[PDB]
Amino acid sequence: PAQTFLFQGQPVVNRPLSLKDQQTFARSVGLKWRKVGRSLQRGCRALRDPALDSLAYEYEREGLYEQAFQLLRRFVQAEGRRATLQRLVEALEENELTSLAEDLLGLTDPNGGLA
Ligand SMILES: *[C@@H]1O[C@H](CO)[C@@H](O)[C@H](O)[C@H]1NC(C)=O
Repeated sequence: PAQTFLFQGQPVVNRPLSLKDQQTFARSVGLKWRKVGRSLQRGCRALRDPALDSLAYEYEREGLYEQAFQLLRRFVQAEGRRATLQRLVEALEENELTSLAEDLLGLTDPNGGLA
């Protein structure tokens, strides 16, 4: 993976997903975890069908927060250090979650508008 990438025309540092990234994602995406998973399926064989249905079977009854957290756990389990901030941010941008992407990248003004 590259050490940097371009986001919104801005250079940002890449890294493996962090615990903080996973918590922030799980706190925010809700039902959109499935659409983000669909985006991640394209570059992650281990998330291809029926893996998202398996995740739902195992965790839907534990709630929306836990399902989203477990999506990223499976991504990291499969890809290791190649499960990067860049790949997650790209999936978020595709799925109309740019504010969340900015949060992960540290670009969000903490005292800005409510998202
Ligand atoms: C993914 O798409 C397939 C085909 O429509 C569907 O059967 C499956 O339940 C979907 N998995 C989800 C939405 O988690």
